[PDB]
Amino acid sequence: AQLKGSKTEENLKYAFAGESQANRRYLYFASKADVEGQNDIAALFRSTAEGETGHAHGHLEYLEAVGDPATGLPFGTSRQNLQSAIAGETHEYTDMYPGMAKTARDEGFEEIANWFETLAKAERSHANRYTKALDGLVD
Amino acid sequence: AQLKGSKTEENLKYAFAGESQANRRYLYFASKADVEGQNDIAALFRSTAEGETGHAHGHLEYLEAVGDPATGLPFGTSRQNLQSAIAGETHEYTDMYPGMAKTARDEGFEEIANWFETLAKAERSHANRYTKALDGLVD
Ligand SMILES: [Fe+3]
Ligand SMILES: [Fe+3]
Ligand SMILES: [Fe+3]
Ligand SMILES: [Fe+3]
Repeated sequence: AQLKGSKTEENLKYAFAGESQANRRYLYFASKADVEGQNDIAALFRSTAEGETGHAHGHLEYLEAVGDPATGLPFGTSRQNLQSAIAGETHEYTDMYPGMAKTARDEGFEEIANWFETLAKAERSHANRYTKALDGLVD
Repeated sequence: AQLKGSKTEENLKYAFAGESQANRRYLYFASKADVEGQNDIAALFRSTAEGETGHAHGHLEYLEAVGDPATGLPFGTSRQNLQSAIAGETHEYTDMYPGMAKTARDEGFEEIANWFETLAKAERSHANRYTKALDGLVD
């Protein structure tokens, strides 16, 4: 059985997305506990978040055989990782965030539209900086 | 204009998932660069990952108006955050990971199936620990 094209590949991608979101959510929850003074709860959310990091890393290790869950491109070496990062960032600043900004404007969410435009600009900066790093990579 | 039910709500949920995965991916790429000896590349992946943390944070702040992207439940206070964490974890250990392990075993991925069962047990641990924290919460 080959993993590529299987239902298990799809489950690995979905589980990777869920573990990734769980780490971000739990760190957000930790910050809210911090401000409240619930320092024991904050520490618990932070420790659980590290568990989700280990889970996500494991899912990615299996995905190395089929490709980056964000781009479909190969990953592993620093050259491949930079190539995939550039591809994904380029999609985000040429397509994803500008399109979301337009929709938010159209629906009347002007501040959220401005947020999406800020992020389009930020991802363009990330893409350009990775491209410079790839140009200088000695491997 | 109300965010709930809009295309912009869906876009924020999708962007939150993507930024969360970008941080996890970039930290994975940094760990590969670490081992290779590409320390400048590793530092760049880690710095960019902190950018993605800021983006995911901001997406979550807008989603507070409509609910946790993983559960639909309200979030903000420690009591709300713990209830949402418990709900998400309970689904992972009762439904998601056991179902993924079965599909993996059927398709002949025995190691991946065992991985999914390890994570079902881990998420049950997380769920029970959050339940005990919520029972002791003094707010
Ligand atoms: Fe997990
Ligand atoms: Fe970026
Ligand atoms: Fe970002
Ligand atoms: Fe968990």
